Amino acid sequence: HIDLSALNPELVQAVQHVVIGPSSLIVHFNEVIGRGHFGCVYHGTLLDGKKIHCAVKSLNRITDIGEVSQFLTEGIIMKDFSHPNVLSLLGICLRSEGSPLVVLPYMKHGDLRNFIRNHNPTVKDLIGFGLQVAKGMKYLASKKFVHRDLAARNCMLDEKFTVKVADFGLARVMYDKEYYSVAKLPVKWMALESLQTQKFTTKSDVWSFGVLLWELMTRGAPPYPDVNTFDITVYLLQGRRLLQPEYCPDPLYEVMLKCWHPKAEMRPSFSELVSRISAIFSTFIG
Ligand SMILES: COc1cc2c(Oc3ccc(NC(=O)C4(C(=O)Nc5ccc(F)cc5)CC4)cc3F)ccnc2cc1OCCCN1CCOCC1
Repeated sequence: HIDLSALNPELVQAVQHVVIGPSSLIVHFNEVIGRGHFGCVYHGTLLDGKKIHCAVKSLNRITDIGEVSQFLTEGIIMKDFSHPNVLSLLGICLRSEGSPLVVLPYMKHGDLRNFIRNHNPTVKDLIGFGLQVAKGMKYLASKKFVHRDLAARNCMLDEKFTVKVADFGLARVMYDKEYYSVAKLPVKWMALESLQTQKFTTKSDVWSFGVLLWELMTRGAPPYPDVNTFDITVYLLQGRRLLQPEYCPDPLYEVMLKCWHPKAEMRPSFSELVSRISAIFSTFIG
């Protein structure tokens, strides 16, 4: 029962250009994919009559203008992302009654963190996943887009094992709650300057990317498990970094240390990371 007239008109216009008519979408409400504090994800079918399997993102409540606007804004930020390693938007379904729905292509293997924690990807496969993230990030950084929450939990994996960089945003699943701490920030993925200023850049996405490579090489271990969330800045400032994983090649560990350079301006670009990781990947048989 949303009132579009009370929302930002430029936002509503943007939503209308990617609109999905309520009749083209079948939402299977009994087929829940995920549940969170602010939103839920269901299986869906989008209709030449060809059926497209999709994921349908909804808000739990439609009473707050700020939450509704943020929800639509999240969907709109995605509309022009067109890259094999970035999650795309199928459209937004505005209904007469209930939450607007953000429609995403269905990702067979779910999120990358759950995938690597579950299958037996080789070390080359895991490095390949990192290279795919770096390509998706090289594309976003070229559009001057700052992610702010790069982590394996925000990367999706389709049926061809193609990694799609994404952000659950308001559809954040309840199991992910421990990784965010008081605004709720993903402190164990954040760069030192961002922990101190709460300001984000492509260079702070690079720090997060190094943490994501560590997640990959450990097959989804939680980073800094013995550090209290509010003490991470003190821990890092003692002169510490995540340790080299057993199956992490030395050149890949060196790349991680470069991603965590204390000076943001000295961290490698995503363009350099794609180049460096392509080379390391190529050394493995498969
Ligand atoms: C939780 O499980 C799943 C969630 C899925 C899904 O969820 C979302 C992901 C991202 C967004 N993002 C968004 O809503 C937004 C976004 O992504 N923006 C954005 C931001 C930055 C960027 F670079 C790109 C995109 C906020 C708009 C929204 C979603 F609803 C979308 C598609 N397929 C999914 C499949 C899932 O499991 C499949 C079943 C897996 N099983 C296999 C067998 O056993 C294991 C489990």
